[PDB]
Parts: sequence; structure tokens; C-alpha cells
Amino acid sequence: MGDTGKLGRIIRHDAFQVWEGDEPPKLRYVFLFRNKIMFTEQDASTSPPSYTHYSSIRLDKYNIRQHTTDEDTIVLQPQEPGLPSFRIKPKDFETSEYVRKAWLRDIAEEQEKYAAERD
Repeated sequence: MGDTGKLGRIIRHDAFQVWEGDEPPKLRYVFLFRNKIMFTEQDASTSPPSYTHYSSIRLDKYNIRQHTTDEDTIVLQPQEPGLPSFRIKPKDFETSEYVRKAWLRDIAEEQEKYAAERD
């Protein structure tokens, strides 16, 4: 790909420790930029593997669902041949939720600038 990438920071960027395609846990830094969700799956699979920003999702041709009622979880479903069903859990750190709660709302209406930009 190269090194022609910007910082973005236009939407949201947090690390969600979850399990993609039924495969063992990952530590992906989910970065939402413009209209796509690119998460760097920092997979501590020994040493050689891991995912150098290889995994990515686009809010165009993907199906998505969301769990709530204390258990907030964004679950995307593959409406494209290949993509697996991978969730995201509130594996933030100590106390949170309210952080990931905003993440849902973000998905429901990507780009803060579209509505009202802050900071």
C-alpha cells in the first residue's frame, strides 16, 4: 500500500478487543475515517502474522446490527462474499460503556462533521 496515509481523526479511533471471523481474539484499533471503518488488527499471533491495517470495512456494502440494554455490541453481517461476521465488545479498559455508547451512535450516523463538528 505504501506510506501515503493521513491521521484522519475526523470521526473516532478506539481499540476494541474482539474476535473476527470466529478466529481467536484480536486487538484491533478501530479507526473510522470519512465513511469507512479501518481497524488495525494487532493480532499477537506469535510474531510473523498480525494485520498491518489490512482488515477494513466500508459503510457502503456491509450489513450491520447492534445489541444494547447494558450489552452494547456492534455486529456487522457480511452481505458480500468473503467478509466474515465479526463483533466488537466493550473491552475498552477499566470503566467505560459511555465511550462505546457513542460508537454505536457514530455508526448510525457516520462523520461528526456531517451533523456538527466539535473540538
